[PDB]
Amino acid sequence: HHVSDIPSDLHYTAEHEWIRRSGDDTVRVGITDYAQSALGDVVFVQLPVIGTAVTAGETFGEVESTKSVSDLYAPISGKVSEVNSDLDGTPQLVNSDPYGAGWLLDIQVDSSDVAALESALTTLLDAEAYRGTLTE
Repeated sequence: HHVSDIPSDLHYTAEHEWIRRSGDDTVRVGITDYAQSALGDVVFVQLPVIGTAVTAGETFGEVESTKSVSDLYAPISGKVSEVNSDLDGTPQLVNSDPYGAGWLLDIQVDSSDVAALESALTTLLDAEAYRGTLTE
C-alpha cells in the first residue's frame, strides 16, 4: 500500500480536489493522488469551457477511468481561465502526475464578481485536514 501524496502547499476539498494558488486571482485545480489512484487510469476528463463562470461546489466536469466516473466540482467561485489541454491526448497525466502536468483547470477570481481568493481559500482544507478525511 502506497501512502498517497498530499502536498503541504495545496488546499483541498473533501471530494479530493486540490487547489493551488497560482496568482493573486488564480487557482489551479486538479485531483489528488488519492483520487487518481482510486479512480483508476484516466481515460477521459470532461472539463468546462474556458470563460465558464463557476460557483463553489458546482459540478463542472468529470474525470473518468474505464471503471469509474467522478464529478469534478468548482472548489471556488470564479471563471475557468485555463484547462489542461494535455489531458485530451494524455489523460493519464492525471494519474502519473496529479499535482503537476495532470492539473485540470484554473479558476480565476475577480474580487468584483466573486469572493476574493484570500476568503475563497477559507472554505478549503489544508493538507493535514485533507489527509484526515482519507481512508487509505
